[PDB]
Amino acid sequence: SVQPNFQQDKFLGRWFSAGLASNSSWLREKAAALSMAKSVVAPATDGGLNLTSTFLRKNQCETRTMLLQPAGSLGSYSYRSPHWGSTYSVSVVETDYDQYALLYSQGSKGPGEDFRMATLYSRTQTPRAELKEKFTAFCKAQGFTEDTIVFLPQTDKCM
Repeated sequence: SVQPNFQQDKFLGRWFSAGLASNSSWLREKAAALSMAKSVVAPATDGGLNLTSTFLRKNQCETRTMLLQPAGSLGSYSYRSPHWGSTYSVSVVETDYDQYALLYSQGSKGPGEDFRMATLYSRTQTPRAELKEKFTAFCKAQGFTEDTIVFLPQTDKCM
């Protein structure tokens, strides 16, 4: 399930990781104990995307980069994780490009095959009420119970 007629160039740039829902209790715990700064979506070679996440961990600014390769329909990507020895599909399910994107990720190969995550990307660091509701409803249609949805703490300290 992808955004119809997905335009990758319009998806680029600065986003904020504003909420998530996952079936990993470990991941929800870690994320909520962090403060999120901007994410940057940039082009990689062969039509890929470089996703760079910045966050505050013990008042230290840190960054992680993920290489996403196009895979399947326009708007869908695959991510090979060295650390988890697994591959994950990541799809932009719904975006208006200018305000929000709803992402859905799940394992496709390896031990992480069962992993599932919904992500709210927002162009603003604090998403409006209606955007928060849109994300919660999306999480529920993806089969996440309400207590597995987390709106992530944000910081302006790594900008």
